[PDB]
Amino acid sequence: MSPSSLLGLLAGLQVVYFLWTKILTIAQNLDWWWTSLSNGFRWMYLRRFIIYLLVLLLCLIFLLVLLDWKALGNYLWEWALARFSWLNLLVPLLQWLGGISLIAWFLLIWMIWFWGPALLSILPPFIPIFVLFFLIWVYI
Amino acid sequence: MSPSSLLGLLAGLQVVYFLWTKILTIAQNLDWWWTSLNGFRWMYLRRFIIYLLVLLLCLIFLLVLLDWALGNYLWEWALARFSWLNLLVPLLQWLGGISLIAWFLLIWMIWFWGPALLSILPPFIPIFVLFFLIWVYI
Repeated sequence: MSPSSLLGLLAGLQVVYFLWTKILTIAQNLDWWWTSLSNGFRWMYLRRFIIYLLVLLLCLIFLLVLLDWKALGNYLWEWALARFSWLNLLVPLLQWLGGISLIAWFLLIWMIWFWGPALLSILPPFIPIFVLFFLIWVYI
Repeated sequence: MSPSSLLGLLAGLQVVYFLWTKILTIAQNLDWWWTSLNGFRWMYLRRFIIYLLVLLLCLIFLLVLLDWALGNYLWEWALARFSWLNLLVPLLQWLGGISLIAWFLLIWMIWFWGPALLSILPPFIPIFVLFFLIWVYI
């Protein structure tokens, strides 16, 4: 048997472990990089494997999201029967998120970016302001 | 609106607090996750990634509610890709038959041994592969 079967199987395996060690080395760096921003080795593999699962899921999801845009709104309209008071507040926002949309993409994303550090710093005083806003929403 | 509904709302106020702190707990879990397996600048971004994972996770859980139909619907469209996979699902079903408890047995032993085996595995692969190849050389 061996000459055909071995030749075909070894060629396929050879590529696969080369890609797998490439995939591992992609992940090895990636995983480091994320933590770098800041049973353990079995966890380091398992964490990566979980990351590969997230990547797998994200590939499927990324494809699914592309392919609807290429059904979400209609499923969101079933949720709109539950949501409808909060969805009436979303209807004006969907007038800004379409309306100002091109302008807001450039302008707002930069303005808010340094506002992102401002949000982190403001968040703690904003929690009492959000409680005040909630008391106003209960009042009127 | 009754005082008993207010006592339930107060448990909801610990749910608010529990939600905020739940974000930070995820980070804490991860921190040993890495260490087993200025700081705003990194910490902040890392909690955003947690947010994205939480959202994603919720979307995945919601897809499981749509399912438990969705699985079959996609799995049918995937047949458009399946060459081997049609034959391979039954093969995985050979272990599938070793089902209710015995899947869990397989998983549990695979973890429990698995680290030791994974060290052993490159040492073991030469003799292991040699043995199967010898059974084909026979």
